Amino acid sequence: MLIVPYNLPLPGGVVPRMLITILGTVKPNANRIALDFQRGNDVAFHFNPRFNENNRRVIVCNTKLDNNWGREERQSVFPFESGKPFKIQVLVEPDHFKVAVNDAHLLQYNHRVKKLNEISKLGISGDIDLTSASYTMI
Ligand SMILES: CO[C@@H]1O[C@H](CO)[C@H](O)[C@H](OC(=O)c2ccc(C)cc2)[C@@H]1OC(=O)c1ccc(Cl)cc1[N+](=O)[O-]
Ligand SMILES: [Cl-]
Ligand SMILES: [Cl-]
Repeated sequence: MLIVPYNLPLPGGVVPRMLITILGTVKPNANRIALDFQRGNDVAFHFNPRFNENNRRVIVCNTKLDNNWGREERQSVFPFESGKPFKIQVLVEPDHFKVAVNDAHLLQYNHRVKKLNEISKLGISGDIDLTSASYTMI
């Protein structure tokens, strides 16, 4: 397993047609997972499965600019399960990030950070055993 939290450099930032694939297994009794696509200290796209927010499972998505979180976008479809292997695929499209989990479309997140080629790192954190993290151009 890779060491979490894990930084995946994205050389030259992201660009449409770039596919990021994360393979891992959720720990037992998980509380949270996070993917943070970063532009220096800013978070262009925060993808945050929460296993217990007032006894509900929810994925929260947001952007952090100058240390300030913005308006959350929330998804009640929740494909993750404590103890089970998952695949997250993040495809950069021209107007949004498109996210699929276990080969099923989950959500899309409109680009708030516009300088895509400056989103140069992906942080992977939370209650997972991380198997692999990679990218390819499709
Ligand atoms: C309002 O709360 C914030 O919302 C943001 C999204 O809008 C982030 O998700 C923040 O989290 C972190 O930036 C962050 C959190 C932990 C670390 C180890 C590093 C960074 C934080 O979320 C929680 O604290 C939170 C609030 C309620 C619940 Cl139930 C779960 C979470 N959470 O997953 O941390
Ligand atoms: Cl590692
Ligand atoms: Cl920008």
